[PDB]
Amino acid sequence: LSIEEERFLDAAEYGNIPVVRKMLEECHSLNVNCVDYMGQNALQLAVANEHLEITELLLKKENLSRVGDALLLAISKGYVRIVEAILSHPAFAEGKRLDDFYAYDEDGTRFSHDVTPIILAAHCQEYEIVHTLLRKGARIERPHDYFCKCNDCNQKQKHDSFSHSRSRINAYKGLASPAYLSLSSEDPVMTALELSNELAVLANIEKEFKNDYKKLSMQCKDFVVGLLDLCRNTEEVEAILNGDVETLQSGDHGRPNLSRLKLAIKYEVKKFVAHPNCQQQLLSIWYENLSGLRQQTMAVKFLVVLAVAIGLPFLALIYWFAPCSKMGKIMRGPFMKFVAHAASFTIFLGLLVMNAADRFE
Amino acid sequence: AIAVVLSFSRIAYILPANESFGPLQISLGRTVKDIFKFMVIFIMVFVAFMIGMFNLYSYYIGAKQNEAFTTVEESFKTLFWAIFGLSEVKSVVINYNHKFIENIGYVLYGVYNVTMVIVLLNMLIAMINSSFQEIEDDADVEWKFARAKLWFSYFEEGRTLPVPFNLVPRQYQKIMKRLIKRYVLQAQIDKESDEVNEGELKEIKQDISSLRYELLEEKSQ
Amino acid sequence: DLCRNTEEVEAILNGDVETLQSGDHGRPNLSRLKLAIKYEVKKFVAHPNCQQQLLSIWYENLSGLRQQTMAVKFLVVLAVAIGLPFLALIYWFAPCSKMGKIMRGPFMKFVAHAASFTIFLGLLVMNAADRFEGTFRMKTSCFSWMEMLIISWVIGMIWAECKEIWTQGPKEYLFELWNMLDFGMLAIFAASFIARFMAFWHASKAQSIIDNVKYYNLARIKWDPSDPQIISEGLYAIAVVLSFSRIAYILPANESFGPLQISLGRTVKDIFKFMVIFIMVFVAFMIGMFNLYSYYIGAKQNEAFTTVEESFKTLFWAIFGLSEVKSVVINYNHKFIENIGYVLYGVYNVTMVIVLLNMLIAMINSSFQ
Amino acid sequence: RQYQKIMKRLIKRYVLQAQIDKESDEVNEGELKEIKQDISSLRYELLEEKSQ
Ligand SMILES: CC(C)CCC[C@@H](C)[C@H]1CC[C@H]2[C@@H]3CC=C4C[C@@H](OC(=O)CCC(=O)O)CC[C@]4(C)[C@H]3CC[C@]12C
Ligand SMILES: CC(C)CCC[C@@H](C)[C@H]1CC[C@H]2[C@@H]3CC=C4C[C@@H](OC(=O)CCC(=O)O)CC[C@]4(C)[C@H]3CC[C@]12C
Ligand SMILES: CC(C)CCC[C@@H](C)[C@H]1CC[C@H]2[C@@H]3CC=C4C[C@@H](OC(=O)CCC(=O)O)CC[C@]4(C)[C@H]3CC[C@]12C
Ligand SMILES: CC(C)CCC[C@@H](C)[C@H]1CC[C@H]2[C@@H]3CC=C4C[C@@H](OC(=O)CCC(=O)O)CC[C@]4(C)[C@H]3CC[C@]12C
Ligand SMILES: CC(C)CCC[C@@H](C)[C@H]1CC[C@H]2[C@@H]3CC=C4C[C@@H](OC(=O)CCC(=O)O)CC[C@]4(C)[C@H]3CC[C@]12C
Ligand SMILES: C[C@@H]1C[C@H](C)CN(C(=O)c2csc(Nc3ccc4c(c3)OCO4)n2)C1
Ligand SMILES: C[C@@H]1C[C@H](C)CN(C(=O)c2csc(Nc3ccc4c(c3)OCO4)n2)C1
Ligand SMILES: [Ca+2]
Ligand SMILES: [Ca+2]
Ligand SMILES: [Ca+2]
Ligand SMILES: [Ca+2]
Ligand SMILES: [Zn+2]
Repeated sequence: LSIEEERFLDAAEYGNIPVVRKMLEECHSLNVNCVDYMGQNALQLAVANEHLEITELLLKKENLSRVGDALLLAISKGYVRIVEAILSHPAFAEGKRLDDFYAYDEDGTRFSHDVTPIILAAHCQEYEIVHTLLRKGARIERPHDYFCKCNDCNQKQKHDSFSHSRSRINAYKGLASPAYLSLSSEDPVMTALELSNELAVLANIEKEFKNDYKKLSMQCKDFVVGLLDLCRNTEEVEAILNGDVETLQSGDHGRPNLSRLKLAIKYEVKKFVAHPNCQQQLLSIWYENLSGLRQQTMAVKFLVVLAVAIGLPFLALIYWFAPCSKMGKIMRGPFMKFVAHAASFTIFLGLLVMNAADRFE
Repeated sequence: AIAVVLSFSRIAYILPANESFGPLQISLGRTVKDIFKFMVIFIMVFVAFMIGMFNLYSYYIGAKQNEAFTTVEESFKTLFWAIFGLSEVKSVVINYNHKFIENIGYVLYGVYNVTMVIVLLNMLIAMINSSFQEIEDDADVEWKFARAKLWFSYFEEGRTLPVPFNLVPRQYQKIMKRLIKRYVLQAQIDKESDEVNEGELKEIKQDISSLRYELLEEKSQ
Repeated sequence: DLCRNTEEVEAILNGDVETLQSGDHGRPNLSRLKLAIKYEVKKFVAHPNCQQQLLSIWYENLSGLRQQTMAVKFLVVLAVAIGLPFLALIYWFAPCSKMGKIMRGPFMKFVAHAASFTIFLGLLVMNAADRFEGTFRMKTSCFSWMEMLIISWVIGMIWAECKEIWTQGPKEYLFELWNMLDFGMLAIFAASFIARFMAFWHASKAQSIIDNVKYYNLARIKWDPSDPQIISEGLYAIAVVLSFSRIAYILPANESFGPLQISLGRTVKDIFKFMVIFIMVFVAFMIGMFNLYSYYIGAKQNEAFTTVEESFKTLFWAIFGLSEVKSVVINYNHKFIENIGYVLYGVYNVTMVIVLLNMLIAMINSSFQ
Repeated sequence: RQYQKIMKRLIKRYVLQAQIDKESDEVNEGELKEIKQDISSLRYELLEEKSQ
């Protein structure tokens, strides 16, 4: 293997900085792009074993191949310092972000050909790298609808029809990553809910990729739930659960504009609503005027239901004559409405029972 | 009578509100889909045996001691009540001398009972247990969501009267920035809360290797 | 799992497309998939990469039919059942056509066979149309048009099986549950038809003669116990039961009830393993009870434990609770044997209903996990 | 030929993925010890060089 080249690769792989530096300075005939038994050159080995000084020394060398693959490998393994060092290479002067540039050998690429550095960083959930790439304008392309009929999508479908679905699912996996959701959009909760809804919709259409799309929607739901979990005071809780209280008008005289909660229920998040932070607000809304009735026992509430069943005609009579009153405002409470409907159903069942009073015995 | 039965069936609407019987009702309800899925095959086997027994005993309308397998309706009724053990064995005996058809009916009825009471019912029990395991895995959260839906059904300002008497007539941007920063920090900590794996440890071994090479080179000079 | 584009997927699933010739006008030479199925890999085929190719092969010309709902496919099956004679007529006259090429698709073949089976089941149901609501041997023995259609269907099924056993070989064709049950059902159907034909032959000879003729004019109340008509009716009933048992062949295709059927079927082996011991204990108690009550043939209130057949029947129906307790009482003064029988019957019930059945339930749960 | 190229590519990819999945295993006592002995040998070498 041209024992000089084998020694150079051996030094590069195991961080022998002085030997690789002396060879880069004094050889003048060493093949820099020579590969080992696995087709990995010095740069790929140095990136793989996380050697920063060797990486910088090789980057200063020109005509160095496998630089895009080196960046991709560094991103996939974290290595934030190495990623930043590679990004300073002239090939990435804000122009190569998001062919044959990312190939790791003569034939093929290390990852899927559609996986750009931003998509790979989102997949691996490297917050520093995702933030860096976003600052450099890297964006995931938000693939088109499943039934899109445009020329580009049609050509992609008729060409391979299997790389197309894989590219679509990779783009969605990048979009649905918590890191990209948190660092990309200005309204991460709303965007996460919308993306979860879209992925849930697409889960039914594609039978083969049903598990993957459901998993991505679950990731979006997990992001929303975790974002809710970190709230500490009622202001943050309202911001997460309700949204922008300035642009959104008040739901009622004292309601917190539950529009986003309705949207979350419609999207079957199932855990952004069941969270205790949402549970306390929902309970507070449930008992608007019955502040002291919350601490009563179950028997007390059963007695209240029976009393409402007894006095339902009186409540109906006083509702029309007095719209606003000490009792009238209480009756408008959601819990009082539920109790009234339940008591009405109890009265109906009692009427059904007593309709056959002539033959009980 | 049927409407009274359905009205009392409607009583389960408000039971999710109670904490004592809400999650229990949700857990029982999540099994009904699997029960229906099994009942499809149950009805298939039922139709099989019903048509077989009806074709066997169609001619002996008067020879039979009872009218169990004379008509399609009677065969359906007899095989349905055989599930609960309310159908006797005398529904196979024939007053005529022919023991061939009587023993064929005995064998078919025994096979039906073995398939239904022993095999199918036990497999239904196993299916219900297997479903109820994963149902219990997430019972609390599902009950919470159901109760939230029940609350949101009443949060609207539209209906106030019951069924009787019904007939008559910026800062937000700051908070989001703060919460996103907090989430980034917490996600990084939770990632740090993962177990070390071979690759991670190797990256450290290569550090020491490069450090050794640098130090030995400096010592040589 | 590592394949990314369709070229790699074909290379892994099919092999060398150059050395291997094309399977058909557009088939990917599924020889390696056949080898993988024969070797019971069970996961190289169930992988989504293989699943997408198999689905694409499944719908060759029905590109738009994949996105239809289950109700739409059921309607398609019903329409194919209605139009099967038209499809058969157009297959011979036009080998290649817009509809003819569609009919050659594997999914269309499966739908056609399923619809044919639905037609056969409907014929079986409607063969007894004379007594759905409720209810001279020459008239009885003659065949009807429905009977002739059923006979033709049975002959077609038998010939199809014969073709399969010829194209697979004795051993290959045999070791298969569907093949084993389809042979039994067809044999019983053929036996019923042969018995009916023998009865018709005797009736035809009696009518040709126009003593030896008085017997064939007797009513059903005075028929011979070994009459071919009775045997034919019993065999026909059992064959109908087996034909409806055959309906589970196409249920694996459905996603709703496929995995459920497979899961239930995987328990049958353990059920049989337990039933062996169940039958052992059953034989134990049956022989004990038969030896106990053999002598009191007339003293007993009923004939429950008088003979081996009666003891077997009583103990079998005791499993489902359909056997009473009066089968132990004896009209004689001897309470020793009566109480011995009471104790033995109680021990049998405790062993079967309580112990063995609950242990069977536990075994089924452990397997189903 | 084309099939040989595809097989070579897929085998290389499988080797890389298998190595990564092996790296995805938990560190165990033996593995960590091999690292401790590195530091030990490095310390001996450095102290010897300091002594000279
Ligand atoms: C009283 C007995 C003899 C007959 C009962 C028949 C009905 C009158 C029962 C059946 C179901 C009962 C209802 C089911 C449960 C509830 C929820 C309960 O509210 C709670 O569970 C407390 C927690 C909360 O309100 O948030 C109020 C009573 C109510 C409507 C019950 C009222 C009485 C009902 C209608
Ligand atoms: C699993 C399947 C596909 C195998 C085929 C099953 C049949 C060939 C078996 C099953 C039940 C058997 C029947 C059950 C018991 C009897 C009782 C027996 O009736 C008599 O005693 C004859 C009348 C007389 O006593 O004179 C006649 C044989 C017969 C019908 C048997 C004939 C053979 C049958 C139909
Ligand atoms: C896969 C298929 C093609 C197998 C077919 C097998 C049949 C050709 C054989 C097997 C069992 C035979 C049957 C066994 C029993 C009878 C009962 C027999 O009727 C009687 O018992 C009358 C006796 C009497 O009158 O005394 C009529 C012939 C038949 C149908 C036999 C006809 C020929 C059968 C159907
Ligand atoms: C209609 C009811 C009242 C009586 C039903 C009796 C038969 C006519 C049923 C019983 C089982 C049914 C079959 C079982 C399931 C299927 C598979 C089904 O195909 C699918 O599951 C869709 C997915 C796919 O085809 O790949 C097509 C209908 C079919 C043959 C069904 C056709 C109608 C069958 C034969
Ligand atoms: C676990 C095994 C190996 C232990 C042995 C069991 C037998 C020795 C036991 C079990 C049931 C017992 C029998 C059950 C009850 C009775 C009823 C009893 O009948 C009478 O009342 C006598 C008649 C009269 O009243 O004058 C006679 C004893 C006897 C047969 C018992 C005798 C002793 C038996 C056979
Ligand atoms: C999944 C569970 C299954 C059970 C039905 C109990 N389940 C309740 O929660 C429940 C409590 S009272 C009631 N009402 C009712 C009355 C008559 C009924 C009926 C329901 O179904 C058929 O006939 N249902 C749900
Ligand atoms: C493992 C499961 C056990 C059950 C039998 C249901 N199983 C089906 O999947 C099924 C649906 S219809 C049908 N046909 C049928 C009819 C009469 C039958 C019989 C089978 O076995 C004995 O008598 N079998 C398989
Ligand atoms: Ca780790
Ligand atoms: Ca390093
Ligand atoms: Ca076959
Ligand atoms: Ca390890
Ligand atoms: Zn497009």
